Amino acid sequence: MLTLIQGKKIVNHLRSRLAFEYNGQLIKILSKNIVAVGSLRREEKMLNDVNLLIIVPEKKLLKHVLPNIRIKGLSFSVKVCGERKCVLFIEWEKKTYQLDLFTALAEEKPYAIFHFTGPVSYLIRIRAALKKKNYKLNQYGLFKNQTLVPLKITTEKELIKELGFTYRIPKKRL
Amino acid sequence: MLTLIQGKKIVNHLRSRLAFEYNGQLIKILSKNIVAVGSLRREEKMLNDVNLLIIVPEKKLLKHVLPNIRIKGLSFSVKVCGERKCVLFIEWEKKTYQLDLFTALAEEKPYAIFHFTGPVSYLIRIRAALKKKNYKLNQYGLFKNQTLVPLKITTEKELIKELGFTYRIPKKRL
DNA sequence: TGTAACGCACTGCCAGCGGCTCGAAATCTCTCTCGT
DNA sequence: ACGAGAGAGATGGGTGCGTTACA
Repeated sequence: MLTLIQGKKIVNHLRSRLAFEYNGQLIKILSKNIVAVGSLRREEKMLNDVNLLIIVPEKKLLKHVLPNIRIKGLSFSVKVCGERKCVLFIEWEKKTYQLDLFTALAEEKPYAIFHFTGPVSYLIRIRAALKKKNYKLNQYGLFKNQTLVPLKITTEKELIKELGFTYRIPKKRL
Repeated sequence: MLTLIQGKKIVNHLRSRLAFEYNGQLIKILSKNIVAVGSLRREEKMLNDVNLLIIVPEKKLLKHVLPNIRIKGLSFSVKVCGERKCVLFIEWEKKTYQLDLFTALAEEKPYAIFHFTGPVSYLIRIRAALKKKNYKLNQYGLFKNQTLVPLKITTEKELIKELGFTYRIPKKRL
């Protein structure tokens, strides 16, 4: 278990210490393409895990980034790993804290943040509401029939207002 | 053999009693998606078999519907059975009668109905007409040089008229 | 005119490198448990 | 509401004939 302040710290320590192994090449992860999500982004007092979203530019990389992820100077086991979700246990200041990692591509970014910020109940209200208008929403995008609806948006705020919903900051989503 | 009357009785009996097994689930076939075809849709006095065209929504389901087909409370053996055609022998009022089932995916429905309605001598006239115009028509769609000619059509009638042919009632095709 | 189910011969190509079996080795689905 | 990872369960060589059978 953690506190908000500690989690923010850990998030700061990792922005600049991220890289994955690709054809024997250790490629850096720009902090520009790392977004914190989960109970942390919803400025909660007490945490459980830390969740970060990693943005991947090129489709072909997905198989390489999460399974072969590297962190400078930190001890970390691994519980499960896929291309899209990863669960690590790290040691920080001599203690064990769960860390969760996720992955989205450029045009998935707004949908991805909005999905992973949450919280659940808020997602559930939203997705149900658009289900009654024949849409499906997920972390990938908006879909009407099979075909994914292309939306002229770029930011999460932009996306929410496009989905015709009051925009609230993350710590007021229920 | 069967009287047309006995045939209508059977189809009607069957409409609300068709289901298949799919992952240990017994899935009800909607009478909405059960078309009667062959000699019975052509309203012949004397029938030899009973022909049922079943409409399957999701292509993935073809390998489950027909091979795991069940009929609530009616004896039947199975002569042959595959994904697309399946041949039964049922006990009805202490007599053995042959029942055929065929399948069609939603977007084939017009061609299928048209196909299975028959009769053969009619289809030949028709297919041979579209052949000399470099087409092939079959239960699955219309083709030109191995390429599916898409048509915005949704009924057997629309299809026939789109094909440029005088619509005849099923009982008047020869 | 146009297609399906099925049993089969002839291979082709892996588990088996000789067999055309049973059931290996690798790949699928589904089911479960998990996330937000 | 809508997806993921990881086991479990299940498949079991491709062709292409020829024959019977469907409208």
